[PDB]
Amino acid sequence: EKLWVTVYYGVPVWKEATTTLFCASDAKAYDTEVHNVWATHACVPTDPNPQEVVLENVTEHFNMWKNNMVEQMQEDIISLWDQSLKPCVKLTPLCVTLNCKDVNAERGEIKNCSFNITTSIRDEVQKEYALFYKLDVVPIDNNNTSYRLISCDTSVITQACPKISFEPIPIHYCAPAGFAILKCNDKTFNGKGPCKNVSTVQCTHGIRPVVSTQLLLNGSLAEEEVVIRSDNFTNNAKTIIVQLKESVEINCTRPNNNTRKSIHIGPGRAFYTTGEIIGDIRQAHCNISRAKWNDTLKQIVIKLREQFENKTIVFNHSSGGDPEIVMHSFNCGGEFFYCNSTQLFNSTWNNNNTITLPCRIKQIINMWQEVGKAMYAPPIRGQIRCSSNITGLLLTRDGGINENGTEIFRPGGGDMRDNWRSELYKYKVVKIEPLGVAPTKAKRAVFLGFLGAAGSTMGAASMTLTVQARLLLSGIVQQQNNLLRAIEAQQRMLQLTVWGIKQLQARVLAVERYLGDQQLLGIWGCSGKLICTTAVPWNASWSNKSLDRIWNNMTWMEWEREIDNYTSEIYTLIEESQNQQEKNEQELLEL
Amino acid sequence: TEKLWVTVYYGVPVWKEATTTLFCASDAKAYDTEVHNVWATHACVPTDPNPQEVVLENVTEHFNMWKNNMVEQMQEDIISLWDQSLKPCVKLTPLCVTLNCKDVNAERGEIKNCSFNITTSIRDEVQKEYALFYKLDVVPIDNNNTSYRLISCDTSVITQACPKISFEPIPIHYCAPAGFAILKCNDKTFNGKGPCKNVSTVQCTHGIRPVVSTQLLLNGSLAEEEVVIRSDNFTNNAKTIIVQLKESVEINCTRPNNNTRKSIHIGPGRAFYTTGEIIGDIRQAHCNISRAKWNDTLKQIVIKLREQFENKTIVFNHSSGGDPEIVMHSFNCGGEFFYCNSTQLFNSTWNNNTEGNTITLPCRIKQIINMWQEVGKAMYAPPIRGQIRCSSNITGLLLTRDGGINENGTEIFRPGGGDMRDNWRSELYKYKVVKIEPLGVAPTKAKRLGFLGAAGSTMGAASMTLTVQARLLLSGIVQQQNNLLRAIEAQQRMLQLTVWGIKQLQARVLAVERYLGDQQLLGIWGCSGKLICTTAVPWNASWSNKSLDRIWNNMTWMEWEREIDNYTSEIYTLIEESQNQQEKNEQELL
Amino acid sequence: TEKLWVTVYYGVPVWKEATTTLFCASDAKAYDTEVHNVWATHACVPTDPNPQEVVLENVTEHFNMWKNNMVEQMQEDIISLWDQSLKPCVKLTPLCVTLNCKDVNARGEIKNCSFNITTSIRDEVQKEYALFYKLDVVPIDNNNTSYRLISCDTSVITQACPKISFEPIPIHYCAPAGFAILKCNDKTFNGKGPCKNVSTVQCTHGIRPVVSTQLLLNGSLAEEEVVIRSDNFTNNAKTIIVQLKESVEINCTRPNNNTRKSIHIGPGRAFYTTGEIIGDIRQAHCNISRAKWNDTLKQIVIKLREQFENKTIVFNHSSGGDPEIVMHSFNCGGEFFYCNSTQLFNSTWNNNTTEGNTITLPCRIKQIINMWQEVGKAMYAPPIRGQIRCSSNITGLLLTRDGGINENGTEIFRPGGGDMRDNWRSELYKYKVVKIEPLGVAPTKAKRAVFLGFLGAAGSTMGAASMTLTVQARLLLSGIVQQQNNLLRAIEAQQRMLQLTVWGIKQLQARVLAVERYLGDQQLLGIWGCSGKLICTTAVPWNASWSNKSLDRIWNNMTWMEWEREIDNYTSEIYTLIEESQNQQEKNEQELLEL
Ligand SMILES: *[C@@H]1O[C@H](CO)[C@@H](O[C@@H]2O[C@H](CO)[C@@H](O[C@@H]3O[C@H](CO[C@H]4O[C@H](CO)[C@@H](O)[C@H](O[C@H]5O[C@H](CO)[C@@H](O)[C@H](O)[C@@H]5O)[C@@H]4O)[C@@H](O)[C@H](O[C@H]4O[C@H](CO)[C@@H](O)[C@H](O)[C@@H]4O[C@H]4O[C@H](CO)[C@@H](O)[C@H](O)[C@@H]4O)[C@@H]3O)[C@H](O)[C@H]2NC(C)=O)[C@H](O)[C@H]1NC(C)=O
Ligand SMILES: *[C@@H]1O[C@H](CO)[C@@H](O[C@@H]2O[C@H](CO)[C@@H](O[C@@H]3O[C@H](CO[C@H]4O[C@H](CO)[C@@H](O)[C@H](O[C@H]5O[C@H](CO)[C@@H](O)[C@H](O)[C@@H]5O)[C@@H]4O)[C@@H](O)[C@H](O[C@H]4O[C@H](CO)[C@@H](O)[C@H](O)[C@@H]4O[C@H]4O[C@H](CO)[C@@H](O)[C@H](O)[C@@H]4O)[C@@H]3O)[C@H](O)[C@H]2NC(C)=O)[C@H](O)[C@H]1NC(C)=O
Ligand SMILES: *[C@@H]1O[C@H](CO)[C@@H](O[C@@H]2O[C@H](CO)[C@@H](O[C@@H]3O[C@H](CO)[C@@H](O)[C@H](O[C@H]4O[C@H](CO)[C@@H](O)[C@H](O)[C@@H]4O)[C@@H]3O)[C@H](O)[C@H]2NC(C)=O)[C@H](O)[C@H]1NC(C)=O
Ligand SMILES: *[C@@H]1O[C@H](CO)[C@@H](O[C@@H]2O[C@H](CO)[C@@H](O[C@@H]3O[C@H](CO)[C@@H](O)[C@H](O)[C@@H]3O)[C@H](O)[C@H]2NC(C)=O)[C@H](O)[C@H]1NC(C)=O
Ligand SMILES: *[C@@H]1O[C@H](CO)[C@@H](O)[C@H](O)[C@H]1NC(C)=O
Repeated sequence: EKLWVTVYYGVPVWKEATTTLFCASDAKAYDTEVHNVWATHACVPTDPNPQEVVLENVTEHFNMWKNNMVEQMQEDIISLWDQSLKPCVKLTPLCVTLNCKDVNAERGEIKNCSFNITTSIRDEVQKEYALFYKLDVVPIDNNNTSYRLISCDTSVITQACPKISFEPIPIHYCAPAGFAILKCNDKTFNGKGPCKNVSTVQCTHGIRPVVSTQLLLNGSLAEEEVVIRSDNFTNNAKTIIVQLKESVEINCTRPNNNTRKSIHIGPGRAFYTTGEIIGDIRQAHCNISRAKWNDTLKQIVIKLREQFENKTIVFNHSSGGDPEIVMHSFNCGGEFFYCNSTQLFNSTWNNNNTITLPCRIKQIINMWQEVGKAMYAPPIRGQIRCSSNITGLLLTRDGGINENGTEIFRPGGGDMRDNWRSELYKYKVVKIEPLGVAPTKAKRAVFLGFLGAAGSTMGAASMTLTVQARLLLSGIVQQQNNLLRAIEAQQRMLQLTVWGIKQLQARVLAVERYLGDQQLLGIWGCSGKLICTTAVPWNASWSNKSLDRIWNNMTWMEWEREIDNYTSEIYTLIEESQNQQEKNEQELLEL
Repeated sequence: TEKLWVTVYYGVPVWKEATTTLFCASDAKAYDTEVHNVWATHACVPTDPNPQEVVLENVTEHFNMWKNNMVEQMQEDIISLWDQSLKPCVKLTPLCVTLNCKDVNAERGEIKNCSFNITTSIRDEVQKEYALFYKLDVVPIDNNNTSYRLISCDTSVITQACPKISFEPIPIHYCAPAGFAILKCNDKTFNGKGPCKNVSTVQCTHGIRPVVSTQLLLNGSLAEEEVVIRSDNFTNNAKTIIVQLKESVEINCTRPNNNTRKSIHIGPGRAFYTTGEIIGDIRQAHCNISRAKWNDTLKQIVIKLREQFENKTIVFNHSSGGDPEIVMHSFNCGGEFFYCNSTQLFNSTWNNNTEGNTITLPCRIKQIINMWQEVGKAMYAPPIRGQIRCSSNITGLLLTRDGGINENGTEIFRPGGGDMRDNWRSELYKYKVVKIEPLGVAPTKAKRLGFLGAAGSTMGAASMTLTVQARLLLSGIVQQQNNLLRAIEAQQRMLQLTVWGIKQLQARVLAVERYLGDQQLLGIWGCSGKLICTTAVPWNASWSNKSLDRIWNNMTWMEWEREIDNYTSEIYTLIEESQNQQEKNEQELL
Repeated sequence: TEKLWVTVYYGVPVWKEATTTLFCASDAKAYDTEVHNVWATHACVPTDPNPQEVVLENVTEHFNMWKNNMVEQMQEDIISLWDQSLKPCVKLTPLCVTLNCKDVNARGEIKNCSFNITTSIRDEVQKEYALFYKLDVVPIDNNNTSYRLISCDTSVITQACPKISFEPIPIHYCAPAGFAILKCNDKTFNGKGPCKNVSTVQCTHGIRPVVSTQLLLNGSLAEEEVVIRSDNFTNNAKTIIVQLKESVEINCTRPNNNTRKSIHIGPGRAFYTTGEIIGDIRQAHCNISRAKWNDTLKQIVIKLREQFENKTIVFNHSSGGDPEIVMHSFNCGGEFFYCNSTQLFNSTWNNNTTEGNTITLPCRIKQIINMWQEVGKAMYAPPIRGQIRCSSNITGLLLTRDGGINENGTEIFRPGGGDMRDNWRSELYKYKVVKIEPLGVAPTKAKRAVFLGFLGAAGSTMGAASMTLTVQARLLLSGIVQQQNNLLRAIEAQQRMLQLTVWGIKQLQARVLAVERYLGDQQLLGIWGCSGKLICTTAVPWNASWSNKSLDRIWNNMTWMEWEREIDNYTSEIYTLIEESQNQQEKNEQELLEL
């Protein structure tokens, strides 16, 4: 009596579950045949216009220190770095200990090395030219006698092939199908709480995979009041991600003209060393307009003193250790950079223009968690400049307690992983099922978004939304990205690239759960009607979920998304009752 | 009308041989966070919940099961899965090095040092090492030139084994992609090819424990209540017959000495592991076995020898020389290989009238193996610190009939060695892959309980039971199929390994196209469920002319397509055109 | 007669030109399976013998020769097939060392050599007995008796795995379901023209995936006279080709007995060179009768006249360079040939404006070949012991223009070589690929026994083409398992080494592009609501602004291929505006259903 069971195929309630993302690009504005080691010649053309609807009443917590998109792309970029390294040739025989003298200049930085090597198998020997500097050469047995690479005693070094470019491209991570992506718009979300002003979106936004440490550049601005985030403070063994509103923009350059000379080793082997030099050489200085840097720190200390009992807070430079960890390591214009940040944190303040960062460049790049493999870049000819907006910092607080009640800050840096978190804090993946379970007691203006929040009604419009979200679940051209008819004719690409793993992965996923819904409904009730009541039977013998309809007319689908996790037996027993009700009727017309 | 009103039928135990590829199935019992230190398996990534299967006991039927398709798939899979491990593993780059080998205190021919005089790959320095070595690993000249070198150097390259990985088996379960079935013969008293009397079916296999075994069958499965040997060609002396055992035979083996481990640096990412040093006692590894049980057991087996095949005399000569592997008994346990001179087992001779202490065997260890069908593949193992004690159940013996003259001695059964192919044949001896076409056609005379159910009777309603079979296919949540809940999540992050999931996605993508491939005919015929889909076609008796009785109760439906469903294919087209010329007349004229 | 509802159609046999991944077919694997080594170079699925090819001699649209699709896509295929077989083979790396060579005497083509070789660990051989041809060495100096490998600047070091042979297998390309291959039963129109008699074909006829220079082997024939294929600025300067009307054939010789000596190199590697020669050597030579050459070559003049009025002709020899297209290039016997055509084109024809009836060819062979489109990696070819006799048919040649004015009333046709692309671009000329858009839109009709195949109603009778739609479904885009799953489950699963060849990854790509289409078309049929039927009518008045045509022109004699280009402009309109009008009655339908 009263049936108490309906599937309600039109219900927008989610499951907090990871999946595999879907990759995308926007190379339709560029189409450069140089392949841009991230972009790898144009993933898929982006959408012309994405859509969002604010979902005002949902207030879900998002621990951004538990987001799987952090770790999932963490393997992806390394693998993208791993793949595009692989075909290009490696410096295996070039590991010989070498003599090396400095250049005529400063302070004896640049060093011209000479060395024997049997490059070819044609038995070659010659004192070959090689130009370096003191950041890649370790000395052996004395400061002045012997010289060798700081790596290749242990690691593996490889010359990346010069054709591809180190220019980060604004991409879109995007979800394949069915399951979607959430967005936190209200400000001051420190990363451990709930958030408000929440909308959803299919592809994220223009994400830029930048890699430099000790600062954050070309990231977002969040043009409001300043906010700073960290997983923890009292656990002082954590780190602080700083975010900044005011777009500080810093220009940097290489102060000299350079050429490209190659060492022709053997088959397919043309080692590109530092060719030559014309002019004088500087330390590639960076000027900041310090009055902004004098300014914006005073913004920070106000929004930090409050979090630690209006108490003394100061800045000290970081300690010793590793060049990737304490030095401002930097990459723009393709070529890498190190910069001494001591002129920025010599600043201890407690409440009442031009600059020179003597910078360095770095060629061979080790891993960040291993000792195994190391990547090498060729020198780029001529001069180069780079100017970019800088937004947000990376800071830690030292754990030792002093006898003043003050806090020493030393700048964080040394991880790939949390660098991407700053672009991901607004976002959360969620898994979508249109499935539902809700008893019926009743008779037996457009929202594009995937939520309507008024779960007190099933039926005023809460049925009508996923009707429109079913229109997502089938799409060909410009609705669904993958089933776009033009690119499928275009895509005769091999799958051995990380693309062809990730590309069809989404497509085989998209089809199967589309059929997975389709089978599981079709054996149990066809979707010709959205509400499945052929007097499908009542459940109050073991459901017993004590409620009446008018309090279901004032509720959310909150308990409704946690009835049949305790009682999924109810879901299964309607299947056999579907099986039991059909096994008597059809064979009755048979015999 | 008694005119043949054709009608489709969805749900019928239609069989055919097929050659498909399968998924794995196991438990998180011995998981312990090793899908990488385990073996090739990756701990068998998907999950077997529960062997909820139902067998069938209706009919006897010919199957000739010794000619199957699982066996050669397993030959490709495991060797590939062996390749999967060693591909990130390093390569021994100095191979045919000088190796000044000697050892102090002359048991002789024991473990020796060999003193590398090598150059590293990075620098240009020449250095000296110590390295412990068995006798079975080197090849000298003249016994005093110290010309010992690694045996498989001139064959091919030799790798190390990425020493963090173990070597135990795990009982796995081959599960077919659904829409299929797996058949098995368990009516007792049965051997090899020919018919059986049991139509018992399963969805997944039992716990195959795939150890690559030598001469004896090692903790696989025991036989039935009676010792039986499987059916082969008893002529031709080249079928290498194998007999199972009713009882189990138990043997434990152990190296008495304990050993340490060193690490020798070679080059970039090349720290090579060898035996460090030995503590005190240097006794050889032996293997003891109660001969009184062994004296008993062979008495049983020669009874089944003479009576089933030539009852006169039998001489167990040992196998003669040749292969270093086929002669001795190369046992694996503890993640460790060792060979065994089993000559102290077959010095027996048997007759009928004149018939009716725990022997120990000296075994010995080799550090190098080789591919058996190929010269191109060779492997190491890391020396395991300390001591290893592990036992084993013996489950069967591999036999070879020889001889050209017999009046002196009628039977020469030398202990047969393996091919590596037959070890699966020892365990896949009763299985067969069967595709199902659930659709089928037969006349109607009206126009317009287990997993297979009755292979003999009529279908009152048992087709409907075949539908829940046919629609579990991509449930996604329902736990019998593969449950697709942890089964999705275990692979969706790590499909990038591409050794086992490439089966699984191909298992996926085959399952869906057999779904739609069965749907497309249903979609075109407009049946779309309803399980019977009556039409109105008067069909000629050009094919079958029998009365309404015997077509309908006296005969079955597996035989039905064999007996007169012949050069048809056009019967499909006849019901195809009928519906279109119906609906066009129904819609744009009526 | 003015209800004028639109009607959905599924299976109107239309097509558009597209690009698609390919899919093999070779049922000769079931015929002969000698070894799995040519099959390692050429692994393929077996299909149904006796397919159904249906002739539709009404539609005669233009066939884009010289811009055709498949010439591109298979070209990059075969390089990867050659790359796939080469990668696990060894790389003869340290043999770039200089080679002290002496002359074997009993010309001076073949030469014995000796050099230093460092092995695996430690052994040094003084005089390795290495035997070499003339045309694989370079003098470091002219008076120097030391010689070096020619292309050893780059990766010459690859040598083939010697258990593998190199013999062509009749292969057939297939597109997956939803697609079709076309073929021109019109008798030898031109290069680039619309031809009348055409047909459908699922998978093409036998192809020998071979390579040749100024020559074509085992191709097709002309049922008519000799025909040619060309284009516009070919008449300015670009290579044209030759298709002879009937096959002439040569039988081309071997030297003698050969011996396959192995040379130890290192750990997992062993180089193979010619050990020993039994007897004295005759050069390899081909036999061909000049009378067969004489009779056909005047027909070439008849064709050069059927083009350039009746002007006379001179065949000077090809060029003064390019050692790869100055001679011939065969692969039979697992061996690469070169034959000087100097003795062949001592020809010039009559001004119409006999000794030794058979002719021999002084020929040579090289052990080392090299790719051309990129300077780089190169293959060594192993010696073949025994006898290397060979014979094949000649069916075609390739020719240049030689633009210019010298005598002002003559022309030179020095024979054309070419790239690798032309050899297929020759014999793929009848063939082109289309897709199917089986969804159809045409307005309603006012009124409320012979076999055809794939496109059997698409030729003509377009109102009557509305009958029999499902033959355009059942096997054509339905029946995914037709040759994609039917007979391949064993043998192309039986030992595919490393499980991912170039064919299977296409085949993986093949099966999904079927169902992505098939679900995706069903997706729209999901959205369109009229699903579970074949045709259906919605409730929207077709405005005459789309087509003010009289209804008899539609349902009797106007082609669906030009019907669609008339509706083409308003396609994105109807697709949107009718499903929302469907959604307009649907949002009232739940208002009728729920409320
Ligand atoms: C964070 O984001 C910021 C913001 O995007 C990045 O900073 C940008 O970095 C990009 C590249 O990294 C800069 O674009 C490059 O600028 C080069 C310098 O151009 C200036 O000088 C030239 C000559 O004096 C002027 O003509 C330029 O004026 C033009 O560009 C400006 C800026 O858009 C326009 O406003 C003007 O109207 C002009 O259109 C600039 O004043 C520039 O050389 C370079 O262009 C070459 O490279 C591109 C591909 O990169 C080629 O397609 C193109 O053909 C050029 O190639 C020629 O020159 C090179 C030079 O070596 C030769 O090698 C070639 O052979 C060929 O001759 C490109 O436009 C951009 O200016 C800069 N902007 C700012 C505000 O910083 C940061 O890099 C980024 N960092 C991180 C960590 O994310
Ligand atoms: C255009 O198309 C046509 C057809 O469409 C092509 O014609 C083909 O041309 C090739 C090349 O000539 C032929 O294949 C090769 O033939 C070689 C000659 O074989 C004959 O001589 C040898 C030596 O005396 C005999 O042994 C042969 O007889 C044996 O084989 C035939 C046929 O199988 C049987 O009937 C006999 O009973 C014998 O069994 C012939 O008389 C031949 O040497 C060569 O063969 C080997 O390679 C395969 C693996 O690839 C081995 O399995 C096989 O056993 C042979 O291997 C031996 O020889 C090699 C040589 O080095 C050694 O390395 C091995 O270790 C082993 O000792 C191959 O068969 C082909 O027959 C012919 N087909 C037709 C229909 O004419 C044109 O080539 C083609 N042209 C172009 C440009 O594409
Ligand atoms: C141009 O298209 C037309 C169709 O529009 C096409 O016509 C077909 O031509 C062939 C060849 O003349 C005909 O086929 C013959 O049919 C008879 C039976 O009626 C068979 O006996 C013949 O078989 C013999 O000859 C075959 C070789 O042609 C042998 O293979 C065979 O073993 C037998 O010896 C043969 O099949 C066919 O009937 C006509 N079709 C019609 C409609 O008339 C013509 O082929 C097309 N031309 C091009 C170049 O494709
Ligand atoms: C190929 O296409 C042609 C035309 O595209 C088809 O021929 C046409 O067939 C129709 C139907 O048979 C003919 O209409 C009838 O013609 C007869 C003869 O005059 C007449 O008596 C009838 O009253 C009716 O009008 C039509 O005339 C004819 N036209 C032409 C140009 O042939 C042909 O059937 C198609 N065949 C194949 C194999 O594709
Ligand atoms: C310039 O370099 C040369 C050669 O190394 C050296 O002898 C000389 O002292 C240098 N001079 C200056 C001004 O640095």
